[PDB]
Amino acid sequence: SDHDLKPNAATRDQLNIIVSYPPTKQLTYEEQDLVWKFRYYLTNQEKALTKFLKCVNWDLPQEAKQALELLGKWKPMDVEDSLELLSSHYTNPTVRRYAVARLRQADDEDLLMYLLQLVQALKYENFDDIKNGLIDSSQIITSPLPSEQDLCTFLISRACKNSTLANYLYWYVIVECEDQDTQQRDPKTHEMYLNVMRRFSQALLKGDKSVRVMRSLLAAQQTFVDRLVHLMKAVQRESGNRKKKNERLQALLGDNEKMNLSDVELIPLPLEPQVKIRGIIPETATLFKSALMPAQLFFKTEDGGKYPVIFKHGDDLRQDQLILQIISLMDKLLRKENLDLKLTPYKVLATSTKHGFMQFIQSVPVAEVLDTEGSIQNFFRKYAPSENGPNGISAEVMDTYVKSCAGYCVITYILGVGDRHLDNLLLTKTGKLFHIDFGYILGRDPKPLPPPMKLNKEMVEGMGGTQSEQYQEFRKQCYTAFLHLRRYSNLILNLFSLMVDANIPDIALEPDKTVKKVQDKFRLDLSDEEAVHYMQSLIDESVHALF
Ligand SMILES: Oc1cccc(-c2nc(N3CCOCC3)c3sccc3n2)c1
Ligand SMILES: [Cl-]
Ligand SMILES: [Cl-]
Repeated sequence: SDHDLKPNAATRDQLNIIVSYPPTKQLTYEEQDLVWKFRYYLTNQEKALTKFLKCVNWDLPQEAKQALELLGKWKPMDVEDSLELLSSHYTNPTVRRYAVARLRQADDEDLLMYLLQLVQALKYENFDDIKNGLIDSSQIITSPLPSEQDLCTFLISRACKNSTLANYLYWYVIVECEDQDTQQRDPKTHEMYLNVMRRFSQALLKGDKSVRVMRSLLAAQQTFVDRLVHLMKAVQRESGNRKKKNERLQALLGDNEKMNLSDVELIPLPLEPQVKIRGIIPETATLFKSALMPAQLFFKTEDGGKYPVIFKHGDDLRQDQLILQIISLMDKLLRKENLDLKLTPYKVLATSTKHGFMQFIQSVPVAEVLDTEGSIQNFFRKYAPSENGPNGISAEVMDTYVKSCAGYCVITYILGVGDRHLDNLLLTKTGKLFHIDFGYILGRDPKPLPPPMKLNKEMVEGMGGTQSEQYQEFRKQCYTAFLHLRRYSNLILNLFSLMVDANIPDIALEPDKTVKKVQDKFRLDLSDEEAVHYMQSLIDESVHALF
């Protein structure tokens, strides 16, 4: 009978094909029947488990009960794979608790790489269960009352043992609580996120000194942000020119008795909680010349250093927050494969749907380089000369430039980043090239029929042109980066599957086609050799057009 079945050669080949499918591939009924039929054989293969859970007819109490028996005996699946089980497709509680049990084995560092997506996955959990575990959401943490695991319980549990996790959990959830589209369209989901914040507060107050200190520092952050938002509103309300608005900004910031933003108790920076701040430096704060006049603010740190940020008001940072979170992931995966491409995954954090922070990286827009110095090479010559270096430039700086160009050319191609011009391409004096301002992703562009590979002429000239050694190395780094990221297609696709219901504009336009737009870029229909030539074709087609 079914438990004694062992598959012949032909059937093994078919099973390996099914098991190798991406996580998004809908299995046909024939595939489902075959995986069910050889379920006891497949218990030995951790990778077959997600396929098995998609072949069960859960409506039949017979199979359901047997499937859970097999789930418990199955060779434990990898952390990366468990993320599939938290998507909207799975409602069975025992399956969803299994996924969490797998996440429990992850280190905190990996857990932090996936956290933004895990907070979105709370939408697919049981709302009643979250509520039964127990209102202006921003006042929960600031209004303490005196004196197996589901996903909510897990994340709160890990947040209590890790202040960096706690910080991102707090701010990610507060933005979901504050989201007015969710309030207006999905009231239940809004309620659930309130209840999560109430559970989180509750657990923090139940805990030992360690945890209760954490809670009072989140409150200190929340009220600091509230006070800074109040100050930005005051600055904009006041008509008058940019010089006048700067003067008002610096005066309000210099009045600590009123606004209390220039001397605080070494609280964690929400943008980067590892940086502890004394306050904002009044006399150096100024507004950018742009429609929404965000501010550049220098925070004084515990060691007496300065950490510059951009604070934006009246703008939704969540699409940019998602892209920089994924770039950060992609950079970590490449580094784990011993490939450091000198990328610049600057921090972005939404403190609401209407405001947030970004890390200010010292750099010059390529347009300004062209305007002041004429070319990327002249810029490197001026600020990093070297008599015997390539084209009179320091070898380290050129090495960094070639790698960062390649890294970004492959990453912006995978993420489908549009609206690329010389004011959103930035450069440092150490040779790092990077992208900012991701308001167009996943194939969207303000123009029609945009080129798939976003490489321009001044980038190529920076490498010394198409006949240089630098250009040959650029190509190699591009195709090598592409093959590496393809090996992590499952993780990356699984994470995007958890974003399909987020209110991110370029996802919300076509939620159901979102994952495929990423998946197509990997060209998983091609072998590694073929994918290398496809990438070379992408570079050749772009460079030919440019000249
Ligand atoms: O991800 C977005 C979305 C919208 C705007 C911006 C952004 N970032 C900047 N950065 C951030 C990195 O440090 C270097 C300067 C700068 S500078 C002058 C404008 C500007 N704009 C980034
Ligand atoms: Cl299910
Ligand atoms: Cl400025």
